Amino acid sequence: NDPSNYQLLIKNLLFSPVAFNPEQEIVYANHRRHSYKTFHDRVRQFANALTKMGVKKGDTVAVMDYDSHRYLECYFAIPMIGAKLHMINVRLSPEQILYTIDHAEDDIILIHEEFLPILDQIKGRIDTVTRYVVLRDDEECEYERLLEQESTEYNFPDFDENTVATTFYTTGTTGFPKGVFFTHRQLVLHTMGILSTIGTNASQGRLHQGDIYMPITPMFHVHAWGLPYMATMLGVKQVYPGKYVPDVLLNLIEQEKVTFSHCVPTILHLLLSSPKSKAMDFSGWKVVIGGAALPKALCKSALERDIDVFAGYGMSETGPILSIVQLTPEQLELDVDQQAEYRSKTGKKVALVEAYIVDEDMNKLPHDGETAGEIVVRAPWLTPNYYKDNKNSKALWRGGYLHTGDVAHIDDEGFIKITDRVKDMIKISGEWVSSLELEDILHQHQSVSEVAVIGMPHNKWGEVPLALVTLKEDAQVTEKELLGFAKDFINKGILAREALLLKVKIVDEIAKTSVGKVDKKELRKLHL
Amino acid sequence: NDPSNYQLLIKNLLFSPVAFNPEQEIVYANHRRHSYKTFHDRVRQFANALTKMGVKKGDTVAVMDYDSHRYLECYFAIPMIGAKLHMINVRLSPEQILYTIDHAEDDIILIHEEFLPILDQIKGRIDTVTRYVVLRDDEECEYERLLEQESTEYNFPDFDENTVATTFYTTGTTGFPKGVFFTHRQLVLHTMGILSTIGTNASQGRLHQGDIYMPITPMFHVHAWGLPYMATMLGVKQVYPGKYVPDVLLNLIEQEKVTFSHCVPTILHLLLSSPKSKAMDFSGWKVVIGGAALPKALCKSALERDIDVFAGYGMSETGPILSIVQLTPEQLELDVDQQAEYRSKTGKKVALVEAYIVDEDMNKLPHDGETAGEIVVRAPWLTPNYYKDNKNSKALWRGGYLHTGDVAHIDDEGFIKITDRVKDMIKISGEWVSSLELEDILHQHQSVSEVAVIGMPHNKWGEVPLALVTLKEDAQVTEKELLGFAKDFINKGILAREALLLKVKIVDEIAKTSVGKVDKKELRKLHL
Amino acid sequence: NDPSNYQLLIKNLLFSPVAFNPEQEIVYANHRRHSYKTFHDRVRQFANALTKMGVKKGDTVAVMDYDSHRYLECYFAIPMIGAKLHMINVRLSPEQILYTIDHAEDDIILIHEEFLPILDQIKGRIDTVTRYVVLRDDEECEYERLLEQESTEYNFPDFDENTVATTFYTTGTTGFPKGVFFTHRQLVLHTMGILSTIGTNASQGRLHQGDIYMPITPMFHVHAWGLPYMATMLGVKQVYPGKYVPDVLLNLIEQEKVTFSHCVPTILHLLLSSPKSKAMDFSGWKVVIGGAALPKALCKSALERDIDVFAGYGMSETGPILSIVQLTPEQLELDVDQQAEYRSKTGKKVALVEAYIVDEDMNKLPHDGETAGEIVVRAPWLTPNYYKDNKNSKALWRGGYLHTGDVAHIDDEGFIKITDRVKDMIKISGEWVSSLELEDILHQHQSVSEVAVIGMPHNKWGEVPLALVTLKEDAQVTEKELLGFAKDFINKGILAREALLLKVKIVDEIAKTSVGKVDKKELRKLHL
Ligand SMILES: CCCCCCCC/C=C\CCCCCCCC(=O)O
Ligand SMILES: CCCCCCCC/C=C\CCCCCCCC(=O)O
Ligand SMILES: CCCCCCCC/C=C\CCCCCCCC(=O)O
Repeated sequence: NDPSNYQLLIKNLLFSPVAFNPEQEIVYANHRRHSYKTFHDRVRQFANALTKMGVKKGDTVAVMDYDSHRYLECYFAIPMIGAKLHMINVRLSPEQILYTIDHAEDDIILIHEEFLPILDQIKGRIDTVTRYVVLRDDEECEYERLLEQESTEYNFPDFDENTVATTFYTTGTTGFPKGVFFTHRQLVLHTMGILSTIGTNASQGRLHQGDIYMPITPMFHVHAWGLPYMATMLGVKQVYPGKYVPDVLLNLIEQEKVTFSHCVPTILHLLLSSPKSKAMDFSGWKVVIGGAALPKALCKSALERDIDVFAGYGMSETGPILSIVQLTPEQLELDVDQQAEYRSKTGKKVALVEAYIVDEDMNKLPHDGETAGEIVVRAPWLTPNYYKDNKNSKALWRGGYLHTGDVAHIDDEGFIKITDRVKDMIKISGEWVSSLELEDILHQHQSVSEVAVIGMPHNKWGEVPLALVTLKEDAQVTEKELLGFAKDFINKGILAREALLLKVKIVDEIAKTSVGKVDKKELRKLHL
Repeated sequence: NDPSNYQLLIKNLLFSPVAFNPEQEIVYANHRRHSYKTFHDRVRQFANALTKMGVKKGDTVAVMDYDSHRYLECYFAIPMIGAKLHMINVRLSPEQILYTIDHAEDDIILIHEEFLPILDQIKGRIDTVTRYVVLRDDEECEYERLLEQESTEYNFPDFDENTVATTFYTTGTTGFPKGVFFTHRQLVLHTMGILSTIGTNASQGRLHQGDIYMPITPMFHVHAWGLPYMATMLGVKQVYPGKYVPDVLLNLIEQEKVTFSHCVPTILHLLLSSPKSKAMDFSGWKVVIGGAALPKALCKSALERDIDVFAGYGMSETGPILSIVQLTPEQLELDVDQQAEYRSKTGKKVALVEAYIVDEDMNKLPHDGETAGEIVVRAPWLTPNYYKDNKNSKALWRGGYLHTGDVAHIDDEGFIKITDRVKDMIKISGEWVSSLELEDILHQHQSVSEVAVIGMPHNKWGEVPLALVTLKEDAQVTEKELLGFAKDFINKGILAREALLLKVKIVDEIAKTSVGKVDKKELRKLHL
Repeated sequence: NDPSNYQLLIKNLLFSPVAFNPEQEIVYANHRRHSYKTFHDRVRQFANALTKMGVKKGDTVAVMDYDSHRYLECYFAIPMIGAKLHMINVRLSPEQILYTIDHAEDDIILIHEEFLPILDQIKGRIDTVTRYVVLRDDEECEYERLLEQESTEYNFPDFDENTVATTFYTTGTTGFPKGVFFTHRQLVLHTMGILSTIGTNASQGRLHQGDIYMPITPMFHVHAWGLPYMATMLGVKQVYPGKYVPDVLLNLIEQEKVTFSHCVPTILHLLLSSPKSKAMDFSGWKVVIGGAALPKALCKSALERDIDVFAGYGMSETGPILSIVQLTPEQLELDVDQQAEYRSKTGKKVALVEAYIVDEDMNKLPHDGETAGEIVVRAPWLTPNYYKDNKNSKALWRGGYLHTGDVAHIDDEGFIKITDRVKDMIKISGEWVSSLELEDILHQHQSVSEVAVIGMPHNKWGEVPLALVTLKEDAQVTEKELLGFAKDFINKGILAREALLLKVKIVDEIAKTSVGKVDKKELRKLHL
């Protein structure tokens, strides 16, 4: 190694941070508190313990627990040693978890006690794993016992910045989960690009060195949006809640004085509706809602409590952060409604992101605010391919750009608004129509609980619209009324307003995926 | 090139910035104003004009003018084409300028009209340069004429991120100027590391997207501390003053509402003493004084006008930025005096900087706040060596660290305070004493104008102190009185307070370098 | 390519065979007959059809049907083009079939009509396959239609002999099926090594150029033991039965005068028990029983009909053929019983096979006829590793030898007799005992239908024996009687004859794998 040749490694985020206070605190909710000095000591102890277990440079260590100090220590100790960190989506079915464990070829597994029953259905079909480390919360944690017998001194190696650091296996539509991976250089660049793009905001949505961080994202998904790295680089106080409960998170916010966090719309809705929330001070909090498509009504309800709500976009192949809503001081003067419409957009692209919209032939459509197409991006922190995949990898990076899979339009100003998914487009004859805009119109009815819209083939206009609706409790309206409910609107293309092809049907129960996302593929299977 | 393999290039700072407003302004003081859209068009036009002139990838283009929009366009167009940008220190002697021109082997030269007389002494000894482009301010600029006949469309090439981008030839003690160079990757990393480290400040010293930038640094020195790149990445309004005049800078500050700038202590003293400054509002301005050793009295005088003054450290081999003073909100409550003492320090190291202090054997002395040693650093933006140099390059990177040449001590908190230079240490017997702390003590006298302290060899205690002083107008005190003036103090090592070895001498005139820095090498030559 | 440098390719088996008669016949049972000239023409036509479909050198084509002329044409046309041939085990569960299809990344799929329902559960989760070719038997086959429109001329390419030719995904104990692959060189060497080792037999078990071949092995398992290649190299008449039915195979044997075949003990038992078999002439037939552990009583019953029965050993990682029973003329004089005992052995190793037996430390135990150990082999036709596997691949080739997984002893003469599996050994205290020898002893009882023996942990003697038995119809004997039934025998180690640790249990139904092999892993799960 040439000392004059600098490698961008994860250890430089921890030992060469923006700020470091040895008496700043790390809090595991109502369980444990220590300082940054103790946190560094524990990272070195964990490196020693891993080295004793026989974890070499190329090895893979799989982690399975909640949000805690242990996960934060794994986010650092494992990559610095040179090993790979495999975050396991504990919400997948045990068959898919077994598939990802086999595909990644883990050597050690750190599994929380509460997830032991899952392992009891899978353990007989695992070959690569040689050690199971059972994580507990009170006193009998094997992780704590392993730490306790190791020294707080360790000389972290210097290797190439292109060595892989993390993998986490997103599940999309392929049939088997696809493994995405990142390197030390990519994570370091992601932390500094996002800190530079949104830490430099004028006044509204900025993360600074006086914030108190607390994740409300599962932290095995996408590195928790890269936020633990950014928060530890800034040397801010961090609070970890463990298992998400709406009324324990509210207590943590009130008592630890959390100012910055991030979640998905469902958790935000659960928090704002909780009985204790009504008697709480929220006007210091800056939640980031980047899970999926922040609704405007939820944004309006969160704005009336004086919460800095804004949306972001990421994809789990992309770092994930690609775009963030940032409001100019001219826009910070509008009323709630216009602000709600601005804050719920996909947002403008962050530093070092290209973000074009193309058609099926990669033609780079104009940014006029109306024309829709699929977003293709280039960024310093994208996965080159899928792990152990060839054809899907080629379909991902087709034409020299990473294909996101979302259909959106971009304003002249730069604001992006995702309209639909590429696979959910209705190919009626010779035009493309979003199926998302139809679902919410049916959702506006007083006797519908959930709407899923798919497309059935039809000889002359190709695949046409078809709506599957589940009615509410003690509500019974025939499909004829529902057909006329949507016909009341105007301003649609093709035949008048697209009326005679709806063919709405009433469904007792709608198939959902393991996580809870509506499964529009098997819906096509059982309806076709 | 692999599209999935991202290269960190300068064109990504311009076309993938943090923010971009096409109607944001670039102002050349009282001469010209255009917008960011026009600025991008002019960058493409300049790329076209350079391509027509025959500037290939490896070529070098030398620039010689003041701070203007033209220099900002050269900071971008030349590196993107692939060529090298050579900034010429217009304050060196024409012999040294000729040496640097010959050493760099420039092909084109862009020289301002006012610097033409300098060229008239040098032009007969230049072989490599084939074109001279004369820059003017009113209407007959050849740069403007070259731009006017070129199209605003250009496809900038994609090359390796390790291609050299800039060189500027620092002059130290070697005898000939030494050429330092940086690459695209290093400049991109410098812009994002500094933006992340000081844009994320809580409240005090932060550069954000609502600032108005105006350099007061020569902009050929060290890339103007990297600040034009950071300011154009943030998409802020920029004001360029041209030739520094104290009362034109004040008018620019008042009228364009500048909030962020950077200079050296002499310019700040000249501004604060100007008659028009007294009737001006300064409480929105955040000058950064990182030239050399911000005095505490100047800091105190600037703090009473409510100016956010803070210091930084750089070296012209180092990017340059290495450390910045950043105050915690606990420290933003002290009175002026304690704040003056905090703001005039060298400061804490920025993100991704290592910054140890070692002895002559590279032993990494402790950080106790008292022990002094030479600072050695590792950072992503340091020159690997000197251009076309071998032995000096080896002396620079000795022991795997870049040697700065400054002697400082570091607190436990992290604050650095530079005490002296390595070459100016007095090697009295077996201990090292700073010669800087003695000079200011003599400066406190009422009849001394300037003090320079060097060291004469002496058999038993080695090199010993020796002070050369120039008296004021109509002041005549013999060296005996001056010897007793310093003896009044206490708390020094060695023989009592170091009294019998001063041997102060009175000098009519003190030799100064070309820029204006006291020349302690020839002072030794004429006194030894 | 150097013409003087010979590459061992599969096309040389077809175009440079031992013998070639253009009027020799290929028979698809009661469906089709053509000659070897037509067969060569059809191979060239299929090469043309595959080239039109866009199958390049690296592509994979997956085949799913019965034993037919189409499978024989796929055994040649696909490898010669350079593509990979993926044989799909149609007897696995559709989940495992989907896993193997995804893992192999097939481009085309040739699937028989009868296997279409299986595809109906899997098709929605397949991404790589772009064409489905439906095979039928009467007139509407898409394979026949694709052939009919292509020319019978094709120039087969010359490539490296180390290019992969076939893959078929064995399923063992890992939890997911493991993919094994072979090259052109390995298949050519396998065909010539086996032809040289058993074609040169003195009189008994020899395949010569006057035989009539007919497979009774699924032909997707292990290349049908490499026998179609050997039979087409010799240019003999070949009969393909399609779907195995006991009374259609007997008709084929009687009418086409088949002399050489190969099956597994179950099919041989089904044939010898069929009502039509009793009135048939069998004294020209040379079935090879190499499926799993030819029983001695079945061998004795097949010997009384004057059938040349002998056993072979293979493993699906090994070519497969490793050993064959070959009788010297001295041994061809013993009565049925001694001949039955000789013919049911694993046999002596074939040409170019090493075949040691080692212990757990790879110590190469002696060949005394009593000492047992695991067989480790070296041969020219073994898979280097598992496809896309690292740790299992290392466990397979541990110590420089391929580990078979079987425990056997070898006589001084050279005869091998497999006693058990490595994973099924009972680790009673400090000795290893085969669990297979116990099962047949219990099977000798008049009121037991099937016995499975596993091992339960026990503190002082480690894992101990445990027998699970299912009783016959209208038979009810308690476990106490069964315990005494086995105690009647003698000559066993450890405690007397291993009596007090049996702990036999009665089970209503025993878990079986997908193919029909007893699942001793889940039996441990539900009993432990
Ligand atoms: C101050 C900067 C810190 C905040 C950065 C913004 C947080 C990122 C929010 C938007 C990106 C959304 C990422 C999640 C999408 C992937 C889906 C998932 O893994 O759950
Ligand atoms: C918001 C960040 C922008 C401000 C960054 C701080 C500016 C840098 C000031 C301290 C570094 C001093 C660099 C000059 C030292 C080299 C000497 C020279 O070339 O003149
Ligand atoms: C004249 C030589 C032709 C006969 C060669 C002998 C045939 C091979 C018989 C013994 C090998 C058994 C191979 C099957 C074991 C693998 C299991 C399977 O795939 O079904």
